[PDB]
Amino acid sequence: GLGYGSWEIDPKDLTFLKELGTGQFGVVKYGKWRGQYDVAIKMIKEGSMSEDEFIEEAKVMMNLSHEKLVQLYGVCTKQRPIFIITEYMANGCLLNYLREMRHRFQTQQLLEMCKDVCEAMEYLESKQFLHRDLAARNCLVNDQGVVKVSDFGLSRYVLDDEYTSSVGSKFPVRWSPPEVLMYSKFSSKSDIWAFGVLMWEIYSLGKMPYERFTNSETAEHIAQGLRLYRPHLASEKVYTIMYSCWHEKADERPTFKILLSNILDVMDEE
Ligand SMILES: NC(=O)c1nnc2ccccc2c1N
Repeated sequence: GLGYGSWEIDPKDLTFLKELGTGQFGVVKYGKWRGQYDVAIKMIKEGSMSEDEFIEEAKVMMNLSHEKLVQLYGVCTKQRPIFIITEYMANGCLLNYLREMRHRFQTQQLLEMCKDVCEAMEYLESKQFLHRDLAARNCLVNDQGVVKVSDFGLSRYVLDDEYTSSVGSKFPVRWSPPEVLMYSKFSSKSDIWAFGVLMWEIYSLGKMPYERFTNSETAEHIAQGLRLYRPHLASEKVYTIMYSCWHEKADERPTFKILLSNILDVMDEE
């Protein structure tokens, strides 16, 4: 309506129901839009985000639509704090979900989670859109157990320098290829590397990558050509897939289309 662009949601249409959790931008709540439609409401902590830049990018993100990507519905702007309104994912963050041993996952379920993420990422790749911070902590799980990729591209708007410099205390060292660690070379192939680490997180039931090492030790390990090794729950074929994401030479790493084909092959074989 009148004072709202297509990317803008009227916060007055929101009913707040429950708190879901917190992230690096702050608190996330479950609510309803216009009394009926489930939404997640990300309340963006003051000073945490480059907001004008994010809002311009929201216009682009509005048009990214794929069943395995957490949908952006709009933004509540020109208020303090701003809200990001997204698809509601009732089972919360993938990392926490993996760590709950009650689920007693079959490896077929783990492979399906990898396929869900790979489909989202193949779509993003087809749009030349980098995630830039792919990891289990940035995947969500809905009430049907479907995994979807969340917060794609959002690291570009984070004002905390501890997160954004490869040297920073909060940079995702453990999800980064050598060329990112060494000279900040981001590309489709840094997303591919991260995807490999994510498969490792899934098959490891949410263990931290390089769990015995500091970030500094991890960077040394990786730069010296060494890698994560096979999670107990990963078959030889599944391990081959994740390991292919970690070629020292970025151009030798697969595309998400190729990874998707390889995952489907293993699903048919296993
Ligand atoms: N989109 C969602 O439904 C959602 N988004 N962000 C979260 C952060 C922490 C814990 C849970 C959630 C969550 N369920």
